[PDB]
Amino acid sequence: RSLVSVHNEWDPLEEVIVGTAVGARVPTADRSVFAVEYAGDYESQEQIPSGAYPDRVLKETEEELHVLAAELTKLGVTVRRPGPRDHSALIKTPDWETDGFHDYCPRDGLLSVGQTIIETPMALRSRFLESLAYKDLLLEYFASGSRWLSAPKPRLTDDSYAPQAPAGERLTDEEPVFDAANVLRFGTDLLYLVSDSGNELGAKWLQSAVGDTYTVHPCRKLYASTHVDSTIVPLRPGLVLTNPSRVNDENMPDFLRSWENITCPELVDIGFTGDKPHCSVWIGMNLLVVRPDLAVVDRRQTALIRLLEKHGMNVLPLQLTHSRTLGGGFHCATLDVRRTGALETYQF
Amino acid sequence: RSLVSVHNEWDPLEEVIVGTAVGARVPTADRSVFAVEYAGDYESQEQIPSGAYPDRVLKETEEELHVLAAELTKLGVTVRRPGPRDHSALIKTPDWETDGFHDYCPRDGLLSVGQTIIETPMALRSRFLESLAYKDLLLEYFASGSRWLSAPKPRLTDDSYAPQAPAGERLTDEEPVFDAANVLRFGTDLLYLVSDSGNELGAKWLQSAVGDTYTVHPCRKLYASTHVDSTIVPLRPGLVLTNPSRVNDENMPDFLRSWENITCPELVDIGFTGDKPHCSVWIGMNLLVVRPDLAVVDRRQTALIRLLEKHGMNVLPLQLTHSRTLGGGFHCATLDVRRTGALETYQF
Repeated sequence: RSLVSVHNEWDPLEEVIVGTAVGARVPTADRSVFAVEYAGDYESQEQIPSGAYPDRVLKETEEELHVLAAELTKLGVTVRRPGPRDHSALIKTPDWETDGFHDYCPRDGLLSVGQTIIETPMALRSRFLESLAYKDLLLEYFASGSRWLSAPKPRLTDDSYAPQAPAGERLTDEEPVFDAANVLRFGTDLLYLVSDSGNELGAKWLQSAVGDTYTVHPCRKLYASTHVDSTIVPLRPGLVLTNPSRVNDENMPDFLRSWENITCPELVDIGFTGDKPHCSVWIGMNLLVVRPDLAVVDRRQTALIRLLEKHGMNVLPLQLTHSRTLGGGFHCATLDVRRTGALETYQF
Repeated sequence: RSLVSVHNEWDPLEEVIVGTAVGARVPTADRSVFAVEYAGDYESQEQIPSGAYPDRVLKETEEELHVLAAELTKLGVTVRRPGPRDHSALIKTPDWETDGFHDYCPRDGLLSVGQTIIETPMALRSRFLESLAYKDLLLEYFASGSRWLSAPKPRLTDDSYAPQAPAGERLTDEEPVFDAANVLRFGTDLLYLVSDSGNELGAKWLQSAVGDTYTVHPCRKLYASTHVDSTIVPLRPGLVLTNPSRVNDENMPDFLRSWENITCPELVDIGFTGDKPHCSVWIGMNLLVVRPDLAVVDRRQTALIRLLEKHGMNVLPLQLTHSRTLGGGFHCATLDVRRTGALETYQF
């Protein structure tokens, strides 16, 4: 009886992983971090604000983070947190050198598709050994019958990046690279956004690793530059929330065309602490569905909670203050390893 | 029509990978290299002879290596060679730091079980990014329909090693670790030698990655301390060559008990250049079967060539002079990516 059993984004959550803010940082300046994350706000990679986030943001989001875990426990969910890791410790391969990121977004490079966990081949050199903080959880999952796979570790030479190109095109297609957060899971159907943090070869590879049961749907016309997370948010079978500045009627994936679609209201601008914000105001949409009638939304998105309730979706409004600074909402900041339920196909 | 299709050790070779001696070195002294390779000849890891092998050995084996590629080409096999890589370039993770090994033994950390290639989780930190020299080949294989997987990259902390234990017990069982060269492939049945370069969890993991079709047979009573390569040598279905100092009648794996077994004659001691030899005289047995009736054997093993011919096995005797120095025979120094044939079960 594997501990990892999960087929979609909305069934009744049994066990999740939450994630800390403890040594969060901005890696050293570098082609890849520049090309995938900051080459739209800064003139050159040497202007990226490398360094550790201010203590105030890590303190405050760590207590917010404690509340999330607390309430999910109250709801009956089993909460697991990351192991300790130094993010300033250097990582160095024959081709390049860097420091680490943070362990605030477990969603990003760990993908759970059934009884299997896949360590994806992340676009950023700093996240080269992303799963190191989770070795003990994984090991336990493994010893319980969960299948545990990894994608080949990428070369990630200068040629895989294209700072100067237009957005959603600065990640070349030389090898399978993709963050897990570029994939969304609707049972058999797997949606894969091809953008600045995941190429075509990555979805080529994603398909072979999960096999014929599932069908990977790569998308290159949505305007997400990086993760699908705050662009398409499924809520229960047959109802999906979309980002109106990005997805439209000529956009929408084909297997989702039958689901009823509710357009997100324009969000409140929670602030940002910095020079330039790290995330678009659309992390307001980064919600986490607990069961088909329960979802966690930031309590300042009163337009958004209203709407969700109008469609018979009860909310539990918690708050993540530094979301635009660290770039992570409830979904980015969690990883669901088991939801009660079975494997099905939602095309109506 | 994937370029990677191979079910066993002896069917008719179509495409192989050969491998250079170009920048071969002995890594910097370190717990893992000491525990898995030198802790039976040296008093402590600080005595290991780190450094680049003498030019004479690399020059001479590289021309010998040119002849091997030349003759297999003559036989109609497609020969591919590794890419260029600096082995002195440092590799550094949060836990440790090192320089690389060599790209002379493609067999060791790349496993081809059907249409799939598995980058195994190598026991030595210097071989942490073993597959980097092969990125372009694998990329091509990948783009051709071959399934391309990797085992989770190991933490490989001080806890996974046990210098002071008896041989075949200095690699603890904390996480799936195992070199591909610890596995031997007889179609459905996969023999996995559990020893100093591969644990029980590695075979636990190996089973999950390949699935129910195959059955992994872990072995802890053969006396190989590292690789199964020069201990059990299948030659054609129903005939296996065994190492008499290691395997016997109370040893032999159960699915092999029906195959007829021929005992290896005592070999010629080709020399070693160094202080202490790097491989046992039994690399004389590291032969490479090209087809069921053709095998490549070092031409100084005249007892062995005779015997093989006695059992209707034709040999093509080439020579690898520095085999006890670099530790690689014809099998260690090659990687077969495709043999003409199909998937079967040889239990008679």
